[PDB]
Amino acid sequence: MEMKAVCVLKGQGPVEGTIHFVQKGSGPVVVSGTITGLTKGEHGFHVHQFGDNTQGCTSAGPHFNPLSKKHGGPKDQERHVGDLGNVTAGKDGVAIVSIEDSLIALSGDYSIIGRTMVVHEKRDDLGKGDNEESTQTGNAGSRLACGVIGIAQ
Amino acid sequence: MEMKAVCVLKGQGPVEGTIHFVQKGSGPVVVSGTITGLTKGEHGFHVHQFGDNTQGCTSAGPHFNPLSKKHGGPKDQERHVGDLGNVTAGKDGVAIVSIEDSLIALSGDYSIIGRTMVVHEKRDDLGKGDNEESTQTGNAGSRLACGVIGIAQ
Ligand SMILES: [Cu+2]
Ligand SMILES: [Cu+2]
Ligand SMILES: [Zn+2]
Ligand SMILES: [Zn+2]
Repeated sequence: MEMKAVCVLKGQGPVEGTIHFVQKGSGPVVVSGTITGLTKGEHGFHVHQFGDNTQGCTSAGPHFNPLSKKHGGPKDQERHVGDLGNVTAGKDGVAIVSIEDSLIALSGDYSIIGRTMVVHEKRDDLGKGDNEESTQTGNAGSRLACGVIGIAQ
Repeated sequence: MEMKAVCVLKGQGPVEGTIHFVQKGSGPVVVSGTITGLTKGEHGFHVHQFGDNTQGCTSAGPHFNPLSKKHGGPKDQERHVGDLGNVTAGKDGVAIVSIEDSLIALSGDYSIIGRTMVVHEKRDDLGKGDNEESTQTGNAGSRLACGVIGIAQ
């Protein structure tokens, strides 16, 4: 019934964090946790396809996209399953993560278990930037920290 | 039909490694990769229940054991699903991992995706030691390095 997961974000720089996930049956996934070391403002935050840290965050591949859609914000019909929009860091570099999402899951075809969470250098423009890169990544830029999403007690 | 997984092992000390997994249909899981920084000799090697690195390797919990059995070697009827026996390092501290196992899986109820691989301080006694500890851990001792098992391309 109740499924839990966890993700420790690490990178080459100062950004680090711990993300928690909970899903009750086929309900929304509730995403919580804290990221530190960020620049003030909005940072893209997505599930990427592969739980592969062999080349740091690069080997996580693109956004998780089992329905073969273009990039959007989490409220858009046209989005990747992994598209969880932006987290916001305050003056102190701390982002408090508080997201509910209906497309990701912790079981079945939409499961993010064994995939990667990434937090980016720049704001995700939610697919509205009017260049091709917007339709793939939201122009969120480099991957500051990432972690493989694991099963939690 | 074909599933691939990967696991990057890290710890507090010098031990590191990369583990690859492949499962074609309901063939066995073929486990490969390299572990470095080990003392010469045998080191226990298991799937632990939780993909939780919030407290290093400690938070991975016990050996993955959905059938509530006693610890064993991979050839024993009585084993944990996660029991993959020992890997061996020579004088260079390098273990070349080469294992085939039919109880672990990369999908379904016995999936190890999102769980943790651990490499240990000591030899796994394969549950043959005459004490309670053998029946839980194989007397494999401390957890030198671990990582969350992720979905690979
Ligand atoms: Cu991303
Ligand atoms: Cu172990
Ligand atoms: Zn996207
Ligand atoms: Zn065991």
